[PDB]
Amino acid sequence: ACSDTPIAGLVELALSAPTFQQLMQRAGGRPDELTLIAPASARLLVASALARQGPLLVVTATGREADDLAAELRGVFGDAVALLPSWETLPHERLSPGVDTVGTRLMALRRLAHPDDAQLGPPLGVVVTSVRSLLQPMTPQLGMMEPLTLTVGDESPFDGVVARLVELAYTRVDMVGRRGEFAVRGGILDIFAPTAEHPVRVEFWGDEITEMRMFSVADQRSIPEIDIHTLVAFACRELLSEDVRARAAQLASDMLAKLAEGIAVDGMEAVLPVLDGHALLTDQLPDGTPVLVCDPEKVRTRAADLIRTGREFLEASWSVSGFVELDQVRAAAARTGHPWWTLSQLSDESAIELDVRAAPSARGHQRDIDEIFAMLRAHIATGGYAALVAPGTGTAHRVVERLSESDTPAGMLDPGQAPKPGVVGVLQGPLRDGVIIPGANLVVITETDLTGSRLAAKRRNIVDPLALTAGDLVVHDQHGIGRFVEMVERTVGGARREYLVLEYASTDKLYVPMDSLDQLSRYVGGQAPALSRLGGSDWANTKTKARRAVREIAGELVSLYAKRQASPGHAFSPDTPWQAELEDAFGFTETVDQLTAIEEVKADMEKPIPMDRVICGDVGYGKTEIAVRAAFKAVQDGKQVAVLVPTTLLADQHLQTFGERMSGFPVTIKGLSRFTDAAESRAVIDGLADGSVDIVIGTHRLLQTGVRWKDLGLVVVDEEQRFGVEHKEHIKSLRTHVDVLTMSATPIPRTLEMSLAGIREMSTILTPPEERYPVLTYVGPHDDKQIAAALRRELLRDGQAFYVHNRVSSIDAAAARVRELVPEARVVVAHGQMPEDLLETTVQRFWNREHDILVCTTIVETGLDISNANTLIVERADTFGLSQLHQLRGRVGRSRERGYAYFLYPPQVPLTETAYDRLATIAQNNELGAGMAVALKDLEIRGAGNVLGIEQSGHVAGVGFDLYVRLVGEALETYRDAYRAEEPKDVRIDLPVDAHLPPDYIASDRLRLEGYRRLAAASSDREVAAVVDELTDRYGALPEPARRLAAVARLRLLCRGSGITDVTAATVRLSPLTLPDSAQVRLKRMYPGAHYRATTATVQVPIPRAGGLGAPRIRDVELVQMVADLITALAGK
Repeated sequence: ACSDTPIAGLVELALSAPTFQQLMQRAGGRPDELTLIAPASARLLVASALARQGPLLVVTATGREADDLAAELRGVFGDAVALLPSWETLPHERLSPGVDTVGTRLMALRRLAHPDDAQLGPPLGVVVTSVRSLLQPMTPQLGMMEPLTLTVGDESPFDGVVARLVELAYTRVDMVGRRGEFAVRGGILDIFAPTAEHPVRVEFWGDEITEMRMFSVADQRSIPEIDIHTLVAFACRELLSEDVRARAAQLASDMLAKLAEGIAVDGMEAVLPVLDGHALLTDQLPDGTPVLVCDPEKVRTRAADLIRTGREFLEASWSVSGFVELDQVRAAAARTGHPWWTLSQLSDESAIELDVRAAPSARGHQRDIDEIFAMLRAHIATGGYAALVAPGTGTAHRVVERLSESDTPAGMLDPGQAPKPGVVGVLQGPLRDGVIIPGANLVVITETDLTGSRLAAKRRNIVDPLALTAGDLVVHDQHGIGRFVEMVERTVGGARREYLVLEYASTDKLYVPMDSLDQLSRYVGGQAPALSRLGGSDWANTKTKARRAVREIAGELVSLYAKRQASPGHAFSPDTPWQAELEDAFGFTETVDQLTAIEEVKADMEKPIPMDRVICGDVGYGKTEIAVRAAFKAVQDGKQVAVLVPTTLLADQHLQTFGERMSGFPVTIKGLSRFTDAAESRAVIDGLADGSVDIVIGTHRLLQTGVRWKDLGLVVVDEEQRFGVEHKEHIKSLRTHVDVLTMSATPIPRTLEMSLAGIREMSTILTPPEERYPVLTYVGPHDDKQIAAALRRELLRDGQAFYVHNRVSSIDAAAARVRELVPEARVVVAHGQMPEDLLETTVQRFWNREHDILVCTTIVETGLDISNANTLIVERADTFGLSQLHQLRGRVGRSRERGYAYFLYPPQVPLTETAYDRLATIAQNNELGAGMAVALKDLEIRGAGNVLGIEQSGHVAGVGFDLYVRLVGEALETYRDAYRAEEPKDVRIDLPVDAHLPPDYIASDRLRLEGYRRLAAASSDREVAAVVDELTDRYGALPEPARRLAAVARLRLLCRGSGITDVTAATVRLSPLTLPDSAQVRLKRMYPGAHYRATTATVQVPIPRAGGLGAPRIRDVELVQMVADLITALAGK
């Protein structure tokens, strides 16, 4: 059928087998009891047998066991089956669960009560969830809870719409950062529904909606690709009318107290039982629908585990139950008209055994696959039906190439059709493990049955709100270092003019206007105060003695461009036909903003010129995956590659990632780490020479002397910063003759990416925020239960955890202190003072699941990417700068597994409220906003710095980082334009005009400075008239006070384009721009009253009065276009 149900063709065939027919026949009368004993590898069509007959809810053991099944049902039943997301936090945990998890659940519950009302989607047929939602004492008023539907033609009032948003647990913010937020512009509304991949911008005209259009949180700009006209945004919590406020104060203290008030606080979810009506899920299911149960011996145990965690968390909350029993919840199934069906793979003669059996499973060794391809190569001979299922179309086509290579007929199938009678009609599908049904002579083998073991990047165009906290420190170009105090307004003459005040050392104040924000930036160099430059004539010396200092970095960085352009090299052939068969192992839809990272890195390879490209990203994987795509093209042209890493752990992480991905393609991928014994070295090195090792991945061992590649074609270096000094040069002597591919994690500002775009082509990738699942942050006193009670949670799903402790004198002692809390777990110490041999050993055990908890220091937590350690705990978070935390919890929640983060402070020693501003900031609007974003802007130190040369600590403290990397930029631009075979000064304008960003247009302060900056830095009207295209997209049509602000901006450009410094005034006078008698008299008829001086020009001009005798003045608008005309007339335009 429709391509969205690809696997339905294969399943409808298997279901035709009689073993399901009777199973469908027996489960056709809705028997109040049932018992089936079939292999667990076939949970999908067991439901797909009961599903279309009886619309049912299925229960999986874990959440992952629900998702893997929920896709196996969506692939056949399209969107008729919806996943019911299990929760994340325990009912009495102080962490509100994920907003997406809440809404995605609310969406499901309203589909139940209104399946025929397809206001959002088709009627639900099947539901999937773990037990943890089945035991949820849900307040039943959800399917009867109305969301806030909107439509373009609506008449909904402004202040009423927000009044329901704020009632639906929506957090007002400056700018929309995450799901569950919203902001109000002037008559324009920005909200973020939790069930959408993108937020929206519903535009109002009084009480009539003018427009609805999504927008990308990255740059907060809209997108025109998809136009929508209606929205549905369920609440973010499972509870807050005026009814419960009384039920809060009448009964942690501030929580219910603020709950009684209009102050919603985190952790409200722990007050659901107090605020009856324990309507279980069977009391929310539609009338007369059964419940399928998988692995009872698991869910039973799983039920107990969820139960004990409850009391384990309640008694943890008593530091200043949970789910109902399974049998009682079961007692309502046959009490509310709901059968109870059992599934199990354990042998049984009492129940109904199904004739379906398991399927083979090869792990890596192709020899076993020959014993599987032959099984395919024989069952089809007896007219048998068979088709290999795979997740990726590119891989599915490889199977056709791989089966025919093994002397076996094959062929890709149309999505939604059964396998052909005789051929292997390979079909893309999300099935996990193969299954064989003799009831139709049918055999299906998923690609996982060979791998045994089983998400893209994005480009950059972002914003920068000038968050300036009082007492901060900034660099002013023409003046020098400063100390920031406050943002002053001044209504002098009816017209506003906002300013910024800076404090100096001594002629002590300085109001920087809004036409000079491009000349300000933070200070990062000294990491400590320096001489606050006084307004005088010594700071300029510090500048002039710095421009000369950049020559070494000027000549060197521009030299590599000369050498690379001189030395030609192998231009790689275009994309091998095999390329678009590895790149499509995932059924996901590619993003035309992730392609541009490869086509950038590809075309650079495709030139005869070598490649000098750099990737600076935080994702860790999405850029790592880019390597395998490039390294695949290279060896396809017959040119072995080399991959460099600074940690032997990284050599193994990548090698497994490479091997798993490059499994099924003939490319040798041997590796060279420290723990690869020398008996394996001599096989690698020699294998490198004879052209057998197609791909080598190794530590600094690959740099030492006695190595040689047979015409190495591609070098990939990962996180150059960790590499040693003398190793950092042996790669500098390597970028000249081979297409190196540098990749780092230091975040680079958007200056370098364009400041040096001809020299070193750098690129910055970042996982788009609307696609990252945030980490549930907690901030509380240092309790020895809440830690341990949290530890066992992550430990339940066989995950690990980071327990950081900086002060190296206690970490050894504070290590065992953990074990007394959790002795059942495994803990290890790790820090920088550990020698080389011990550290990469202790860490390598960690990645191989020989341990459960890592007592690391702030360093080792960073630079360690673990696909399972989704739990962070931080003792004494009061001693940590705001930035490090953002790096710290970045390591948790990278994969699909949602991650937590526990920040702790001493028990009864009250922390400074300044530090309270720290730990509150990390709790509220974390990923971006006012506070934390100001930190990662200061992250330009390593970003702008360590990406090029290093921090010359003596030549920065006094100029600051931002001014350093900005200085070599034009210094390189001087060297760029130099070989071909001083810019004008600043202009000051003071006109009686209303040119300001009014607060009623831009409510916030920082969001107002960016527009002031983003417009005062534009270099051409094309750029000036461009920010307007952004402002109306974000805040609405420019009011007349702003149109003048745009007007004077162009007037500056025309003035600068004509050599003008001061245009001052009823006597409009301009700069010393001199005039010849040719035009010096041309002004007569043009403007009579004026006059001019040949030496000190200062062209004086009178103001025009319209009308007759009443003597007004020409309107503000009519003025600027006049001044923008006489300038054009003088020079001639």
